[PDB]
Amino acid sequence: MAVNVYSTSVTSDNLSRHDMLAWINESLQLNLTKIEQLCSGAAYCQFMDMLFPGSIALKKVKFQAKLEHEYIQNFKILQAGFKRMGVDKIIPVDKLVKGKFQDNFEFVQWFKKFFDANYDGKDYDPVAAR
Repeated sequence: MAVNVYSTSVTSDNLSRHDMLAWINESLQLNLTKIEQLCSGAAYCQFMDMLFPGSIALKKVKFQAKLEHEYIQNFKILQAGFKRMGVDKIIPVDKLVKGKFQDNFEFVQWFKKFFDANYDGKDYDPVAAR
């Protein structure tokens, strides 16, 4: 079971958008230019596999999703991973999939704290995983 992160948890400082995109892009070998591109759910799905290999149905993830309904499919895969791992955060899927900056940036700030609380340092080939 995962370590949960709450608003009352003591965590590292929030990241700038620049540093947050650097973390995503460097860790997953991606080239996101905007935080709202996290609306597809695919990066979160991959980060869950990196934290807990086998927690996510990676073969079902649509890594090249461009339509809101596909984003929803990816987020349902993420939700199933959260449930498997005892993660009690409610993901605001309906909001995130709209692809707006503020909601997407709020969730990723939480997600990065969740990631930092659970990451074991393992090597991970995010390209080979896709």
